[PDB]
Amino acid sequence: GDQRFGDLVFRQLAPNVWQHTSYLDMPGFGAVASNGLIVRDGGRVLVVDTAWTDDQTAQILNWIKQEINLPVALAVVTHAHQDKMGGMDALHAAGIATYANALSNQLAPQEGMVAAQHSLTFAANGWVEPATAPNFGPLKVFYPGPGHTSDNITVGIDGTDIAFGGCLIKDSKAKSLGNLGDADTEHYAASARAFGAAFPKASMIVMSHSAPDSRAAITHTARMADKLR
Ligand SMILES: O=c1cc(CP(=O)(O)O)c2cc3c(cc2o1)OCO3
Ligand SMILES: [Zn+2]
Ligand SMILES: [Zn+2]
Repeated sequence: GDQRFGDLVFRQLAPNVWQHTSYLDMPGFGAVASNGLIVRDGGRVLVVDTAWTDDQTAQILNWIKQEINLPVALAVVTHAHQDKMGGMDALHAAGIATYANALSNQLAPQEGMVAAQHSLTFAANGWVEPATAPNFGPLKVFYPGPGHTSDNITVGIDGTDIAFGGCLIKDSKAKSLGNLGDADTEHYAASARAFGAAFPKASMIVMSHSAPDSRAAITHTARMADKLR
């Protein structure tokens, strides 16, 4: 059940979880879809990733207003590329508290991104330091190691079977690992496996550029990344 809302697509994944999808014409690659998440936690809404642009991200907020009609308490963005952070200004214009890996905020200006307002830091084992992610409700934030980028982070949704790999994970039939321009090729495979081990009960793996898949997306992405070293 895809719902077309202007130029964006929304798909319900669970009673309190929806996937948002936006598109950007990349010259040389066609119109590239990017996915994020919208989660209702009681009387508030939590967002994972912006759309590619401010205008598209404002449209996500419009869809939330019409379809959920609860305040958006926070957004967390999963690395400093345009598909995930390109709409930061729209979140700030709306008064929404924003969070990203400290490293994503450090990298944002040179990537042409606007930094989030708050920085997440991570324990040695990858789990977010909880003091830096206050009021995250069911969102469980995990840094799996460098992969698609050095700053990529991932998010599980407690109380569901869903985990979000962002651009780290590709679907079980993907031919390649996509844009490796900022990737850590040596560590990618281990980081993909660490994501899987952090969320062992997640049977629905959501990712940036493909429809949700089974855990075969993780095993396949890791096996593909094995070839990178
Ligand atoms: O420089 C880039 C950056 C991105 C965004 P990201 O996905 O790496 O976060 C990008 C995305 C694409 C692509 C090429 C790309 O080139 O082709 C299919 O999707
Ligand atoms: Zn990226
Ligand atoms: Zn991507």
